[PDB]
Amino acid sequence: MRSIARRTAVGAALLLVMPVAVWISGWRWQPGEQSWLLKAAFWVTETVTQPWGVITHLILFGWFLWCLRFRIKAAFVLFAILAAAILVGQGVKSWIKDKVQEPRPFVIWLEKTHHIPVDEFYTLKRAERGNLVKEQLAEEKNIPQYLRSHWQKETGFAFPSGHTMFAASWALLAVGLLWPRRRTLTIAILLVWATGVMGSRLLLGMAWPRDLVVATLISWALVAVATWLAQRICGPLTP
Ligand SMILES: CC(C)=CCC/C(C)=C/CC/C(C)=C/COP(=O)(O)OP(=O)(O)O
Repeated sequence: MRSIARRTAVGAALLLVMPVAVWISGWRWQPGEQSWLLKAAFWVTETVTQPWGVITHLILFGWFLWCLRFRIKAAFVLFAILAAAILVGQGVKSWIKDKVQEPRPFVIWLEKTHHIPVDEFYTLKRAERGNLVKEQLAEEKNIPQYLRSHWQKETGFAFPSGHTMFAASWALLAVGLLWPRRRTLTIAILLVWATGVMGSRLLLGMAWPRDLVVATLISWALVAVATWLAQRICGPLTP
């Protein structure tokens, strides 16, 4: 267990760099940003937002099980563990957002520009908030249609970062399960991919580094258990 906590903590440290840096800078999101960088950021984000959220979890689990090389009986358990891992992560994210009631960077701008209180905006039904955001943004035209539609779709609170929990958890599961087999390429790729998603969430005016630094911390604490259980129940990572 001691190892799982250190291993994943090293990977957590590497992901934490990006939001800690974006935090210290005191960077504040602005609209109609670098068009080429926003399309690139959004597509990175598209690897994690549903339905592609399930596809990625599956593709990743498929590659994970393939590396770990478990039996049919163990494979089943490895899926149940990882599925639970990513599902507890998103379940934590919700029973926090609703309690902290933090607004999103696009919402603060959209409601400040339409001189509508952000607190009264969040008083509304998530359905009618999406109805409002579709109608208010249609007046902007400066914002691209891919992002404009993604905004209506999302709405809701910002603290902590859901995408950066899915993505951070998978890069952390890579250090927690594929580092004893020493599969560096996967660990490195998944770290960069998760970091890009964390980057993408700031770039599209959706989250604060506060959400990312806390979301990485939760993903770590959850993965450090999930990978421990996976070792005890499924079997050793190493033969
Ligand atoms: C197979 C399996 C169990 C898959 C799990 C996939 C899953 C539940 C993905 C979450 C995708 C999503 C729509 C998040 C919203 O995050 P957010 O807007 O609340 O957070 P953020 O924008 O601040 O990052």
